[PDB]
Amino acid sequence: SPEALLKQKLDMCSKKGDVLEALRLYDEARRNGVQLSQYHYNVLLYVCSLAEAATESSPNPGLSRGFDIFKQMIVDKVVPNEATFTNGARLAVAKDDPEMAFDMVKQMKAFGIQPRLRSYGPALFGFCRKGDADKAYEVDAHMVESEVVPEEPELAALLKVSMDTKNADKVYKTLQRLRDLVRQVSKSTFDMIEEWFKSEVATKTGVKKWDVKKIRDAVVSGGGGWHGQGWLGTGKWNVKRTEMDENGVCKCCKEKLVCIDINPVETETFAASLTRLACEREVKANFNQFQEWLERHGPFDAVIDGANMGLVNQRSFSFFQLNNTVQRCQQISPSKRLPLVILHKSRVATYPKNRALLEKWKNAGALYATPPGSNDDWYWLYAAVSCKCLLVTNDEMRDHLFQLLGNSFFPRWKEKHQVRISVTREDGLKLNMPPPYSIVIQESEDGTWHVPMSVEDDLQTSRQWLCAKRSK
Ligand SMILES: *C1=CC(=O)c2cccc(O)c2C1=O
Ligand SMILES: [Cl-]
Ligand SMILES: [Cl-]
Ligand SMILES: [Mn+2]
Ligand SMILES: [Zn+2]
Repeated sequence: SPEALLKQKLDMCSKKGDVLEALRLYDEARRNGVQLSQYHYNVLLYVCSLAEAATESSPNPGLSRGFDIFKQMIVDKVVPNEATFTNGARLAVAKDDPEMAFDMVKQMKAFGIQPRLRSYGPALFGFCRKGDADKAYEVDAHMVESEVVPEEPELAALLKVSMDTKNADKVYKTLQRLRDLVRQVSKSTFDMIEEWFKSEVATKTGVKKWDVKKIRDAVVSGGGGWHGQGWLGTGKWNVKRTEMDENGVCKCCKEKLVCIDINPVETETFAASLTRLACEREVKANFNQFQEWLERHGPFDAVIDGANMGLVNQRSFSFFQLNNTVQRCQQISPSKRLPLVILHKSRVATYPKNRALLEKWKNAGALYATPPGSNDDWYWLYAAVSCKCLLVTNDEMRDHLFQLLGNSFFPRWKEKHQVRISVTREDGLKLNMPPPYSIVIQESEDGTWHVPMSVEDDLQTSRQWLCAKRSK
């Protein structure tokens, strides 16, 4: 078959990086009357993206024809899959021309195609590299219109280009988007925010007088921890790297950070999504059987990830560590409820009194053994969300399938619900409880900023904050 042969030969072109041959096969296909499909185009886009951008000549046919191929693919009305967007972006990156990259996203839009975050990257990051804030903000407006939500790298580039063009309003807006969407910032973003607050433009942007009641109302309206009404105060910012004490009090300025509530409606929506996700990945009847069991049990004050409590910092499963955690959770329960222990059925062992205790927990309504083949993470997570209670795990809950849970609601929920264990020689096992404040960029009523750095494990490493406070 002619289409199957083209596929065969383009696959070989891809495997060898033979761009001049792929372009001859593409043309030969036009001359032969062979219709290209989604798959054919996706190989061509990949193959074309391997061509270099020409510094010492007019651009090479590889990238030049690649953009013509992308334009023809869209004109044919072939449906893009995830490899189309990825390969389209690789081409844009190779060309290193943000205007042409932005033209690709404009083309998609004009033919009713929803662009992906990675399609915008080459455009946004290209314009930001050139210091062209105006085009960067056009690309940003285009994303907002298309409902593609930026991540930290896009916001960081927007912040940097705003700083470069001395645009204090855009710096302010971008910092609010970082607060809203990212909460805690990477090292590179943290350093960039510090540079902003110490800069001349920051020193010279401000207001001496403002309506304290308009600030008050925006604080109530926003959910807490910010107001969004603009830079306040005047003069130089005193900018220090610092820490919060266990109560959320800044060690530099003594401001008490606030605790931001989670709207119960968001929690309901999240619980429904979690249930849907769990049923897609588990055997539906297994997960449903747990849901039915959970409805008949409780109440619970805590849910334990049994595997994690047994295994964290251990060379093999420690019944001691599991059992010590159960006991300690029961002790902090106001009515001494056993925590709900979630374990794999293969665990539920070798010492008779330990097996007897596991069976006693089960008989007390405080243990569920997840079935053969299951991923027990869905079970303890659904349990803690549904019971609105503490979740005891040292799992960071960020990688692999935890990415399916998103980066807005879930990190906020974790912060309020996750209990982690730590062990010392002097004291043994400790429960580390949720903080009494929210670890998020905060803007106070008087215009003081506290910016938290993102870290892997905030019990291992002491989290650095920026305190930016006007010196007058
Ligand atoms: C925010 C404030 C607070 O006082 C508190 C107390 C106990 C448990 C919490 O999660 C919180 C909180 O998130
Ligand atoms: Cl209660
Ligand atoms: Cl005993
Ligand atoms: Mn697990
Ligand atoms: Zn402070």
